[PDB]
Amino acid sequence: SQIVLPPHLERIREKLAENIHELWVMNKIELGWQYGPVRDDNKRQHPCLVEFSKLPEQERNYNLQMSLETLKTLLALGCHVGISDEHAEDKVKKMKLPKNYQLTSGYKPAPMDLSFIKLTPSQEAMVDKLAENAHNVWARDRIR
Ligand SMILES: Nc1ncnc2c1ncn2[C@@H]1O[C@H](COP(=O)(O)OP(=O)(O)OP(=O)(O)O)[C@@H](O)[C@H]1O
Repeated sequence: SQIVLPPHLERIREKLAENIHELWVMNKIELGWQYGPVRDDNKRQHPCLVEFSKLPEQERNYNLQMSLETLKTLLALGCHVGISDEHAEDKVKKMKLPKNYQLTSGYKPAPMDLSFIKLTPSQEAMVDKLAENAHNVWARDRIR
């Protein structure tokens, strides 16, 4: 909470929050899950697969806030803020997946394919630390 976002990282915060609900629904569709009227895992139907508005707005807001907390954790571990270029921010590419893996909504099936992006071990350990901190947050939630 003591960490405050710089305004530029803050545009990127809301924009990547939209990117995060996109990634969440895309993980949901990568799981090969089914969409239905009722929110039951046992009968294997959930209407939380298509877009953010189809979700409960409070659930989407909590998704946004946990993405915000995840990037605040990224800041807390002390990552130096870096940006490639302004074009890579104004215009992001839209990879197309086949129709089978195409989302029912109008969003791009994924931001861009994992082949061209190789993530360095410096941030690989960074993600591990994110994993421990998220596990600790869930654990204190269970303790509460
Ligand atoms: N799919 C979701 N992922 C994360 N948070 C969610 C999700 N759906 C609802 N929430 C929000 O999270 C809170 C409780 O749901 P949550 O998913 O955290 O619980 P859970 O999966 O039953 O497990 P735990 O209580 O251990 O977190 C509420 O504020 C709720 O609005």
